[PDB]
Amino acid sequence: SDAPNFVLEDTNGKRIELSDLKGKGVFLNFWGTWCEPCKKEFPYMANQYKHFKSQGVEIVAVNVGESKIAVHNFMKSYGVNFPVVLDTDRQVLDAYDVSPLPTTFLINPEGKVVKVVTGTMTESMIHDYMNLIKPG
Repeated sequence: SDAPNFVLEDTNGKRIELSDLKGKGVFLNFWGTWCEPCKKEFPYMANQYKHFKSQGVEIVAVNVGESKIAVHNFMKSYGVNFPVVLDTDRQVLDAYDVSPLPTTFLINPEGKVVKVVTGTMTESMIHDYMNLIKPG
């Protein structure tokens, strides 16, 4: 299944579009600063990102609607080193049909959804999920 495309701005103002990432695996996260699991999981994605970014896996952590400042504070507190976008009007969330939070979509290099993950992820899981969608 094709991942609905979207265009959003990351927390530095940069226009990011899903289809611009064709060729890379995309670890697509929907999250909010009130999710306990993301407090645990963002450090793990950060640490796996050190390894996977040069393998051609990208993270896109879609924050569901919160203020630039609430997001910035969460990113500093949990050592985030990956791209975060702002779903300001929560329209990408509805395009993805998401509930609960977090939910992660594993999108392969050809732009298709290979796995939808809800519920808890260990760092070992995150590792595997990223190997599942890496180009090489």
